Amino acid sequence: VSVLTMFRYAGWLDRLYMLVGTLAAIIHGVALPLMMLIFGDMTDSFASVGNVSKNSTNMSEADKRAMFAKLEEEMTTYAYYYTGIGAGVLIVAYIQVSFWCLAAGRQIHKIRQKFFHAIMNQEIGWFDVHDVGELNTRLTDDVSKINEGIGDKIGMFFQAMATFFGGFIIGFTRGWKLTLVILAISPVLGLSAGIWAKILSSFTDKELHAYAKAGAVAEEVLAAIRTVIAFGGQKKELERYNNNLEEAKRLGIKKAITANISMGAAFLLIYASYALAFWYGTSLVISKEYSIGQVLTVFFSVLIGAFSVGQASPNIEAFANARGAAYEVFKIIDNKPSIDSFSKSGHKPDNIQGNLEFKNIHFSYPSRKEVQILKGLNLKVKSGQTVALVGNSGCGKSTTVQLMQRLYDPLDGMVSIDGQDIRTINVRYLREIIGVVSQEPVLFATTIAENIRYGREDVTMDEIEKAVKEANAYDFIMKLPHQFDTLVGERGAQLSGGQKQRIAIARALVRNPKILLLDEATSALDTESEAVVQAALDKAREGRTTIVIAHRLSTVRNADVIAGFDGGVIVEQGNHDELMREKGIYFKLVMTQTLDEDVPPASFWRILKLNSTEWPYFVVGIFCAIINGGLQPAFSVIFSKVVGVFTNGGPPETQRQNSNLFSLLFLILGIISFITFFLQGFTFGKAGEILTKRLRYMVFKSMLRQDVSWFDDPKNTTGALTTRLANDAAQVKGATGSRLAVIFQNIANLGTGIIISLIYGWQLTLLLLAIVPIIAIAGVVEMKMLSGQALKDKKELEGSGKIATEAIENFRTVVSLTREQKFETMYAQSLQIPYRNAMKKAHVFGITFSFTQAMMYFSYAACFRFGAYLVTQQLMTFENVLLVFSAIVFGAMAVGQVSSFAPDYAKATVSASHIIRIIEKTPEIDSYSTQGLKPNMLEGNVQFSGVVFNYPTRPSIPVLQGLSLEVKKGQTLALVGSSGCGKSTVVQLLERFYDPMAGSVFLDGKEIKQLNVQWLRAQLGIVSQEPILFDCSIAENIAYGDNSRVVSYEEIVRAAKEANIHQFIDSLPDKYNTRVGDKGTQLSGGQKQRIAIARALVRQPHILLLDEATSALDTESEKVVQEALDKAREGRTCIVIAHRLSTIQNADLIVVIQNGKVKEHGTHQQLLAQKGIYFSMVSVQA
Repeated sequence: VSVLTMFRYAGWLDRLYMLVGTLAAIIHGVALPLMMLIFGDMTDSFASVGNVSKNSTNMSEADKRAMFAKLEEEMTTYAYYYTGIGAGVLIVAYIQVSFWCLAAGRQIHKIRQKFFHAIMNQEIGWFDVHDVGELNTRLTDDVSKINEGIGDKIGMFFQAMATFFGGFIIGFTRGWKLTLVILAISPVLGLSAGIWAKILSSFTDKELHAYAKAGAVAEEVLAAIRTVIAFGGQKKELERYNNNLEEAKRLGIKKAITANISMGAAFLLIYASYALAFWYGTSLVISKEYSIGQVLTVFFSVLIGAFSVGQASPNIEAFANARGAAYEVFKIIDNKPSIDSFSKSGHKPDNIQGNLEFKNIHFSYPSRKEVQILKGLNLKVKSGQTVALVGNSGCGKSTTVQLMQRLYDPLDGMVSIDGQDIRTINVRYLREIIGVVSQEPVLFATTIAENIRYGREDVTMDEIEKAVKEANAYDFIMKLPHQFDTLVGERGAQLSGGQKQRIAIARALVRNPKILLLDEATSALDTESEAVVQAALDKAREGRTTIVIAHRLSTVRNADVIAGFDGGVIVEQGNHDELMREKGIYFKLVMTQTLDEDVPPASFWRILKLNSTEWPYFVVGIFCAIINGGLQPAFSVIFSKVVGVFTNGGPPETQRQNSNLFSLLFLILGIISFITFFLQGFTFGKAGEILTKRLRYMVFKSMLRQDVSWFDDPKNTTGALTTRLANDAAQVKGATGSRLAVIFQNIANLGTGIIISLIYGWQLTLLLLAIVPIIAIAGVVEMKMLSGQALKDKKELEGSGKIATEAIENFRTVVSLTREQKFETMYAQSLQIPYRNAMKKAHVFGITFSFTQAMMYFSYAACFRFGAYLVTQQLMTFENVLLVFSAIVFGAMAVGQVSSFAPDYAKATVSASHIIRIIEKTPEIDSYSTQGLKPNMLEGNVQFSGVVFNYPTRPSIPVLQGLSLEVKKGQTLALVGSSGCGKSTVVQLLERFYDPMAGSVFLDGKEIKQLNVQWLRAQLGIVSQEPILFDCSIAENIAYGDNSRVVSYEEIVRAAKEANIHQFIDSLPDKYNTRVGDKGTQLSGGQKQRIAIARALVRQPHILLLDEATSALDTESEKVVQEALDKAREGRTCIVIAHRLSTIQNADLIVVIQNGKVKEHGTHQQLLAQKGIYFSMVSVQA
């Protein structure tokens, strides 16, 4: 029902070809086991031939007769085999792909045209509800899924089952025993894969839990970067960040350890079962003689038949996820629930006029529970007149204008256009008789001529001319270049808003409506253009019956009748003078109103260079990958020898050889493969593991040892920094992971395959590699064209989608309604191009897959053809033919693994490129010397002379210009300024966060410019507005080690004693040992600040700095901190920039700073004697 038929709906001839393609899909899937049925038949005769060939040791020429005859007979069969299947698989392939396009093409185009139509046909509803953009976003993403759902995936789906159901048919008929054995190994292989999901999901969350700590430390620190710098607590965060990484790495290796155990064991159970299938498969031959090895190989193919089921599930998942998502929204997608608007029939008034009538209308907006904005209404406006409505709290008048256009059916009552109800008449016609001017105009992106043409489809520029000329819009447009053909670029913001609205009036003027609706058209506009547009409105009035709502009473003066609402409740009606006479609601208002990243530059091999530099030793891991590499072909070699000697060899000795090779297939793989895979995994695993440490180490420290506009004023963000730490280290981990993987398969194929390739007849080698690279490139060139079409497809619908998205985001198109079909008209022409392109890719995708399978039969052809014929012609052998199959599985593991790790090499390379350029850094200030920290430098007399400053934004109009100050030791230097900066900046420059553009600053008289960065920050009293508390023990919070300073219990006691935070310290559990409770969630600012104060006097700075410390606070908290602050200072130099001028009254030197320029400076009463900026500051303080 709703699930399937509509998903597939219509398509009369489409449905017919849909089955033809389906039909063609079956015989395609059927062909593959039939192709493998052939493999047994050729095996059978060749085996019978081999049995007599080893059986000779007497006659020779006899072996030259019959054995070659059968082979020649087989050569006769060979030709009809690849061809019979090849011509078959070629044709039906091109057919099954036409399903992917031709069926999908007409369906989607049918879906698109109705969907795009039904949306505009829902009318009011989208404004009533949902997302109106996020909605039309996902929905168009959903229709994209349909192409994946109704495409050849289904054709592929039937193909798989044909190999599945059709595959097992042949198996069971030719025996029921091997099936069961194969049926027995299915859950076991599913069991091992079950270990995987448990391991992956569990180990991911652990690592996530581990790096979360590393992430959390990086989280607050990078936010607290300004805090840590001043106090120089970097090296502690340094050590911790290494500690969390140490744990995150150990969970990493165990994941790798266990993973390799699973992946290793997973393949064991495959090869063991694979061996077990043969051992019981062989036993039915030697002592039994039922199978000649036909089905034995064929039952293996049933596993290949079983893998198609594994290939089937995604296609089902592709269909189902397409089905479910589409049909549920399909109910919304299609039809026209409508039934308040529609498009059609109804009554056409020819009366060419109508007195507007509103009668007892009770209405509510579709917000449901929201109260009725309008409860009852009575308004009747005579023809030719102009009625004015007004209000206060908002809307309720706007409702009356909205209902008149029948945009909302009233709950009770009726609105009568002319004498008749509005609900009888055709809506399309109604909209045309109603012009509407909204307060905020909108212009579609087109010429001004076209935006008017959107008002009425059939029109000529003469009417366009007369329209604007009467609307006085004909001035700015002429001066404007391109004239009427002038486009409106980048949506609607180009020109003056007043001109925009004026055009909208001209648009409504072409409409020549018999009703005119003005909603606050004059509102939200400059005073000058208002009078201009008003005149246009005035010239748009007097000729047409109208109703106007705005908040400008100047325009209401000339109205014939005014009606009060104030919330939508009707009260007064009549002429202006009559209203003012009442001195009512009207009169009352009148007098009252009188995050992305990744710059382009790449690595270019510097990766492995820096990697090996950071990778101290690992030659055992890769060498282990090599011995495992050459291990793979041995399997392909052993099995080749098994059936090889089984095919060519006599009845004697058959048991031992098969027995000997069977065990060999086990121990060479099962014993060794598990070892080497786990052996390498422990190596390259820990390799990537420790790389994750050193990198993130050498990054975060390279990040912390540099600030300088990467931190102070970056265009970046906290998330952007953390993101860098995550992806980069994770990617390069895969980069190295891709290295060993390739080298592993490299020797596995190139190295060993060649050795095997070398023992061929040298033509067989060439002929084989005349296939594999060609089919590889053929598979590659397909991938390019595939994405090439996919991208080109996305671009075409993009332009169509944008102009589509343009329409739905603009809901005002429905008030004119002229463009309803007109918009869908352009979309049709817009959608017409991908349609032909869909037809175009039908042929393109059709030929690609066809050619892909065309190389398949050609491969098996040349394999057995040349394996027969000339080789059959002279010295036909059991070898070199199965070695071809060996070279194939090497060609299969090459493309599969290499192309898989190809994009892994990509994102890593890019991510590595970022992390490399970042780690180069620009260390700037770390240690050096620059000064000797003289014993006479304690003092604290701070000099400022001719200091100018700007934070690193060049044309930012620097806040400091021509600034000079001075402060004596042991006294408070007060500071006060307007807002923002120059307050804060002064304190910042003393931290030497940024060296000023010009001038100099001195502390003992020594040059800060030439002073050591560290020691300058060794004595500082910095206290911010809202102090950031690191999550840790408050005791460890109270004491932040400046350099060597150990946590001192007796000291932090004095800290608490002075900071008056000892109150909380006295009581409460754990006392000093109390954690902040998840980012200090249990404490308020006053408490936090006391601790910050305690942090300051621990260091015992000779210089204290208070940046708006008491700015956020209240009541006793303000006084108790001030008590601490006052007691914190007066022993040493301090600078307070605080905005509290009531508590500044005790200060030694108060300084008035005007935007970089100190205006007045001196003691309070002295400045108080003066007048200027400062006295005003106190005057405004009240």
